[PDB]
Amino acid sequence: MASTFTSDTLPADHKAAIRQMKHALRAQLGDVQQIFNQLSDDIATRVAEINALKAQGDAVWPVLSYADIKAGHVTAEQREQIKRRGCAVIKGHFPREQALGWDQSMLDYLDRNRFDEVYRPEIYPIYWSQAQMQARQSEEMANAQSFLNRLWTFESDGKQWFNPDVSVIYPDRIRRRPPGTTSKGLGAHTDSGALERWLLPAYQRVFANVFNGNLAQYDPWHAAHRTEVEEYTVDKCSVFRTFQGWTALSDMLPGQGLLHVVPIPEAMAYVLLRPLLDDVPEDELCGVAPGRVLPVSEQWHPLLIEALTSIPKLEAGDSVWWHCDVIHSVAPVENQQGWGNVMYIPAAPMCEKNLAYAHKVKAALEKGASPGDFPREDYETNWEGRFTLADLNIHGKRALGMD
Repeated sequence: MASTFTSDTLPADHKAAIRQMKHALRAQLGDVQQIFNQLSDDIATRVAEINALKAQGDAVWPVLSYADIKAGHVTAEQREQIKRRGCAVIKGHFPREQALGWDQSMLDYLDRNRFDEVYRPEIYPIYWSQAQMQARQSEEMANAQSFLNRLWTFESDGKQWFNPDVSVIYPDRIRRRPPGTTSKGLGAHTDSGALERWLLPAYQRVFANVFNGNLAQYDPWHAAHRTEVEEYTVDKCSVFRTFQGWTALSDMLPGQGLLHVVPIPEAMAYVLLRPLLDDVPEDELCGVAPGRVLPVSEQWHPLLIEALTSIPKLEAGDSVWWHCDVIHSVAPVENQQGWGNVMYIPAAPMCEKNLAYAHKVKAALEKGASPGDFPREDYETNWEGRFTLADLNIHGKRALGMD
């Protein structure tokens, strides 16, 4: 059924593959419209909960204290909330002064190496500052990643899909937005693949209960086969992330062009079935295109867009997280008040796929070169004060697949 249209790599004729995919899946579903209507009603109950919370001024994003994570005192109710909303805010993951200190440390590292001489939001092509790497291999980050990964069912049918207690080092850039920044923001979308979610054999397995109409049996927290997903290479993320996330390096004020998410992890089911309805052109996938993130819009997903929810006010040191299937955006802002500085650090549990990238990460770290999933700029190759292999602690070594 799936073999008639699936492909482990980018199909030579994606439109033809899409057409066959639609024919095959519509046949399997039988009455996709009825299934979609029921799914819409179920998702609507969640949207209602979200609107009720907003009306009460109550928090929508689950909020947990790092203190509880560290002490191992997060309640079952709290864990349940994260599984229901697909996201979380970890308060005081790092002391506020530590987070602010890291931001200043990176700036001093840039000055020391005359960045301005060798090089309105802006992403820095820097990956190996001591602040960035120490944060990544910190006990605090390790504890949070373990906690988050364990919300997933990673063991099923006598097989462990990933090690929740060790996450690979996924070097990313730091973003800094000073007061006065004006940005159009980013439209709602999801990562971890677009067209792949329909054509990759691995995703057909992951979403088997979505595409066969047995939605009641689809669990967004089931890990099976997600570790086998390989994003297409078009003209790009090489790791499996359970959660995307970032740590605040500055306080983040309400309404100042902030991250928003649709706190309904199962919303992806609606996204996957939408292109199968009767008002979609044969060759189209509601905006999806090779080489671009999967877009979510009012045009195609009105029910989902209504649920977009901003992160609450944050203090530097807090971290925010969202399930890999969660729809997210960044609201526009004009003459931003306060700062908007963040450090991207996800949760990517060790597995065959992530170990392969870990080896590449280790090599880049040794040279100070830009990581594989990023542009080849290699600014830090001759920089001083850089974090090196000699600075790795035991957690960092495991996170790099080292002995």
